[PDB]
Amino acid sequence: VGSLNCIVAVSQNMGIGKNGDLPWPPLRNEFRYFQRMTTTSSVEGKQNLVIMGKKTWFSIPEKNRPLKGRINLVLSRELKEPPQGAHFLSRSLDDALKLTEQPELANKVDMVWIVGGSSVYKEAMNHPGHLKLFVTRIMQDFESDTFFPEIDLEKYKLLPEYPGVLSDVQEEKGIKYKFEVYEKND
Ligand SMILES: NC(=O)C1=CN([C@@H]2O[C@H](COP(=O)(O)OP(=O)(O)OC[C@H]3O[C@@H](n4cnc5c(N)ncnc54)[C@H](OP(=O)(O)O)[C@@H]3O)[C@@H](O)[C@H]2O)C=CC1
Ligand SMILES: Nc1nc(=O)c2nc(CNc3ccc(C(=O)N[C@@H](CCC(=O)O)C(=O)O)cc3)cnc2[nH]1
Repeated sequence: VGSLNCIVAVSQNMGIGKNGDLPWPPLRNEFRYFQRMTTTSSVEGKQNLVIMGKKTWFSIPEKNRPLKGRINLVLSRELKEPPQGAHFLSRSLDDALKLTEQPELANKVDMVWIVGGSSVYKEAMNHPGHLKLFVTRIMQDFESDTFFPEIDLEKYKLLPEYPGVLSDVQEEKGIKYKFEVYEKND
């Protein structure tokens, strides 16, 4: 795997979760952006892979699991087999990426997307080589119990724009937010 993508939405106080759900009310177009970015592949015969922690898996509504049109891989040190509805299970991020080149998946995966939680983001963001971070900045404070790790500008550049990503401030349900893309190459 020559590149990884992370995607996250974060409040001004760096919050990503509260009580097993999001800290803010549902933002429909923001969710549609997460869906569009994690699902879209123009490579015939392949699908994207989403990698997530166990708590993040159980935070997805049951009727929406597995995330449609994507190969769903959960990370856990405890489980014997993937949680019901998931496609694959790995004991670490390293193992997950290695699984993509075994026969079952060799001819099958396009882009890899890391979708949380905190521990999964931290490790991915230090992983060697090319990595993009798609960060939605929710422009308000929200009470939270789960937080996004700091972005090290020694390694990451904020890109001025990005094809297919809106540049202007967005608003839904009276809450302002903006889409950012960060990149590192080494
Ligand atoms: N705003 C946003 O963009 C997002 C928000 N969320 C929110 O964040 C919260 C969930 O995140 P969080 O609490 O961080 O939990 P995680 O999703 O990271 O899940 C924790 C569990 O996942 C497993 N796990 C995590 N990392 C690894 C690893 N490297 N190797 C093996 N297993 C691993 C472990 O399971 P085990 O104990 O079985 O070993 C661990 O106990 C929820 O509130 C959710 O709604 C989540 C993602 C993004
Ligand atoms: N940018 C961004 N926003 C998020 O809300 C977000 N959430 C998570 C973790 N939580 C979740 C919770 C629910 C679904 C979910 O049901 N997604 C469906 C439907 C999206 C929709 O309702 O339109 C999907 O098909 O992707 C995904 C991730 C990870 N990265 C994110 N990244």
